[PDB]
Amino acid sequence: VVSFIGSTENDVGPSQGSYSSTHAMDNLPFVYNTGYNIGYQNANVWRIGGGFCVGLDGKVDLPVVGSLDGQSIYGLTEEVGLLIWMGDTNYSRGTAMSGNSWENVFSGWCVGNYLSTQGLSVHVRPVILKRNSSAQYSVQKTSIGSIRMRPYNGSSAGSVQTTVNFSLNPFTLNDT
Ligand SMILES: CC(=O)N[C@H]1[C@H](O[C@H]2[C@@H](O)[C@H](O)[C@@H](CO)O[C@H]2O)O[C@H](CO)[C@@H](O)[C@@H]1O
Ligand code: NI
Repeated sequence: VVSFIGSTENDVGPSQGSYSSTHAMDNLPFVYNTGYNIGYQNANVWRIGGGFCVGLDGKVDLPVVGSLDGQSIYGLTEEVGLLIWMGDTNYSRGTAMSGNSWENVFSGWCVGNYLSTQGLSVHVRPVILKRNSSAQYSVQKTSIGSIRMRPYNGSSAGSVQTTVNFSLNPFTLNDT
């Protein structure tokens, strides 16, 4: 079966992270490719065992202000939005998020007759929407959304906690 073993509120990105870019923000919107640097990752959010089957759904609560290659650009301020990925523990397995409804972000797996864990990951990349004369862009603490576990194939959470939340740590972007 399954148990919750992670934290309910989770911060994405390092407190007061500084993200600079040498590319020219020539055409907007401009994506800051900060890789997986602005993220949260935890291999052990639920413990599971004995044929248990679980995937992950994700939801972004930020307003959609556009899209980039079919993925929603979620707005933070008039100047800065975000591309968002949520999914299984590995950052590389992140699912690009669109819209504001619950979306399947990890197809899932079944644990055999052993005990193991289900984890998750969230990462984002800043997007320059509107220019700033200072060439510096600031964002304060902000709620992003949530991820929940999805028991399937008979399995069920029961009264176990299903959902965790994510907050963006404030950061500053330097247009270098
Ligand atoms: C890696 C970890 O600590 N937990 C993973 C989990 O991994 C399992 C199993 O799937 C994997 O085959 C073996 C290594 O060969 O390790 C076990 O512990 O896999 C799930 C789904 O990918 C992750 O959510 C979890 O973080
Ligand atoms: Ni380039």
